[PDB]
Amino acid sequence: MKFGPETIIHGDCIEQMNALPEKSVDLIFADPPYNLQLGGDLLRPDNSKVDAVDDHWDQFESFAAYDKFTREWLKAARRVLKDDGAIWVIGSYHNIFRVGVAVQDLGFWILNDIVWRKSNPMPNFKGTRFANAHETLIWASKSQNAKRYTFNYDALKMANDEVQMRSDWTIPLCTGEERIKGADGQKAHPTQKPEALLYRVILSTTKPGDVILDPFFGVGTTGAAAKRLGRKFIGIEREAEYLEHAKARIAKVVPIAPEDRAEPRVPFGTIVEAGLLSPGDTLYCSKGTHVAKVRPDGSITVGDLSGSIHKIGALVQSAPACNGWTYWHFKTDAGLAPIDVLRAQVRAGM
Amino acid sequence: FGPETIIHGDCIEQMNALPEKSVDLIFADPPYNLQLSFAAYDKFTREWLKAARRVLKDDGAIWVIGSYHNIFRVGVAVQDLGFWILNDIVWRKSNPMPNFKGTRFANAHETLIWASKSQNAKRYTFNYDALKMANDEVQMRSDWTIPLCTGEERIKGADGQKAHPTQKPEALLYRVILSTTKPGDVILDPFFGVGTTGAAAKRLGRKFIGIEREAEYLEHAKARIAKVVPIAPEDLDVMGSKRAEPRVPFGTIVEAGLLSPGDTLYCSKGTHVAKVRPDGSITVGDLSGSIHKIGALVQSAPACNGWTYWHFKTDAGLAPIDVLRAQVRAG
DNA sequence: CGATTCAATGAATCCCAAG
DNA sequence: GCTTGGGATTCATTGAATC
Ligand SMILES: Nc1ncnc2c1ncn2[C@@H]1O[C@H](C[C@@H](N)CC[C@H](N)C(=O)O)[C@@H](O)[C@H]1O
Ligand SMILES: Nc1ncnc2c1ncn2[C@@H]1O[C@H](C[C@@H](N)CC[C@H](N)C(=O)O)[C@@H](O)[C@H]1O
Repeated sequence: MKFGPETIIHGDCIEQMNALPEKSVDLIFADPPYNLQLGGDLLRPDNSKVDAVDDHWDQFESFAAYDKFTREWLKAARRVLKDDGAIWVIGSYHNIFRVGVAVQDLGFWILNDIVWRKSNPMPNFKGTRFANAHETLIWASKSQNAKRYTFNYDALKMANDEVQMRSDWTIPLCTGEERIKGADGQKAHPTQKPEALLYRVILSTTKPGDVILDPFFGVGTTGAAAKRLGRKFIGIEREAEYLEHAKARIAKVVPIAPEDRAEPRVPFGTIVEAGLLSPGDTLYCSKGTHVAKVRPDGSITVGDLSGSIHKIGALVQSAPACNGWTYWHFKTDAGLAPIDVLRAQVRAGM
Repeated sequence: FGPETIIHGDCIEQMNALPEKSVDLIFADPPYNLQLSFAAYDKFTREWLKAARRVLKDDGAIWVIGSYHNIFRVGVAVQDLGFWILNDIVWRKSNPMPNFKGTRFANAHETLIWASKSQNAKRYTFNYDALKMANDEVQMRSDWTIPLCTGEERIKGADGQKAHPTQKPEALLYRVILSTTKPGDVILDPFFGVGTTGAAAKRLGRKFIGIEREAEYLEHAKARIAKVVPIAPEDLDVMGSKRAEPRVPFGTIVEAGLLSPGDTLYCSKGTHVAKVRPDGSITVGDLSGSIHKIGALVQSAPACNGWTYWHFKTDAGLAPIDVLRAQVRAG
């Protein structure tokens, strides 16, 4: 009953949370199974198989079975949460809307939805959808009548900080050395979250010494980040082999003192989308002997051939490479000007 | 249907008046709160989505956009009513409004949901190659960076104030329409507002049907859409998918004369050789079949594209047989 | 050694036209 | 509607293998 700074519990999160005292934790971070509902095998363009999340703990018979599970552990989570505490839940489109409805139905007050913008997600291989390049976190206090939840706005110096105050966080996947390897040399856990995501949650909505509960502990990512930042934690996980890796990982964590951005692309298609050029407009060269027509997707046409400003600009000169930004010009009131001016105009607004 | 249709009234009553399976795409920006209780909003949400699904064609899709206040309500009703989510989209606002209150994170995004009408109707419009071109030749992702609707695009009312509190940017609808419709498709917007969907639809050569209950918003929408310069249809072409090129069976390459029975095909390294058959099959020793089944068998692969795998001898060296398919398509 | 080329992989609801 | 099989499809990053 008298826990230490690190507590790892083997069992089902509903049963184990119900055994904890009520109003006992300052923050809850939940990474529940998403119930991806995958049909079958997916192959990369080189015919190699994707190691998909097909584990038994992500299989649910239906939406209704997932909703009953969701409302059950959320109710147990709300019981052990302190009155001035908060909960974080993460998901993708497969589940985050069902989690969010259950969060609101149980009396939580959603303060923000936070987007985890993945810099290096697995792409869409067949060309059937947009690349699923993000996940969604929900940050909610225990009630809208709650006294005062924790939000370290003045401590983190977030006043007018254009990157900290944003509700979208650009963070890479958990790969490389941080990705814990199992006994077979492969990944130990299929859905391990990057520690950098947990750092932003912990440092913004907890104080040193606070108790963080993770009812889906996995390989102990919440615990490793809490211990490194001077927070106490309680982890619950059903799988014993994940807990073996979590215990060995956390024992190697050295607590630090917590007080201790790539260039974005500007596609030509964005300039046409913004209306700075219209589809059907004409692009000229420096002299005006070569012309191209703008298409709605940022491609351009010369004769019967179409393509990007760089491929077509290279074809119109019979040259290997070409920088279409400096080669193509658009008519203004003062004559021809390179489309690179419009690229700098959109770039300055980003 | 008509290129431009604007209807004054309630979206549930009006959508029920339309014929079934008549619209290709639905874009919905519902109000956050119901009347200017979650139970009331959930019933309203379930009613207009159910009415929208009936009007949608079997191969159509729906877009909804909201904030954290209501998007979970809408997302659950979308899934529950039989829609199948393809993506949720994050509109990252390039220039978000600053939040100096210091109590929450600054609202720098909104969420969109793109879903086909049902799960097993997997034929839906998605112009993958056009959007890849639009994203500098890397495939378009679920995170979109688009500025807020500001400047002269923000429709002003009398006395100079903003006319609509939740007017969406045209560039956002431009990417929606560019990606999930074709020229000629009809787009239904049951929450028209000041006509953002219509202005973008008219620009890209799409029909639209707008429904809005406030007459003051419809006067602004009509005047705004009238000033939209429509792009000529010959300028609405985008990059196409190779899945829609005229199929040239390999049996036609042999019957034409570009390859003869007895010719040998090679892999990239030249270690896998196959002989051409009269009917278009190829043989590797005792194995015989199509250029795709044999190409996969000779390298122990589940699948293979024989057009890029097999090569025929030319004056410059090994050239893929896809070169010969291009010659047939050139004529 | 450094520079250049391969190989691997990540929460994924991932084909579609012809008969 | 179903089945069949042609043939289309990948981004960022890490770390080893090769030159
Ligand atoms: N009912 C349950 N009680 C406890 N743990 C569960 C239960 N159901 C699923 N789990 C586990 O929850 C974990 C879900 C993971 N997404 C968590 C990974 C964790 N965030 C990490 O970074 O390592 C899986 O390891 C499941 O085994
Ligand atoms: N029941 C209803 N039927 C039709 N329109 C409604 C209804 N309820 C609210 N509306 C309107 O729907 C609009 C919701 C807006 N968010 C849409 C704005 C629109 N996307 C724009 O860019 O202008 C508001 O103008 C509402 O007045």
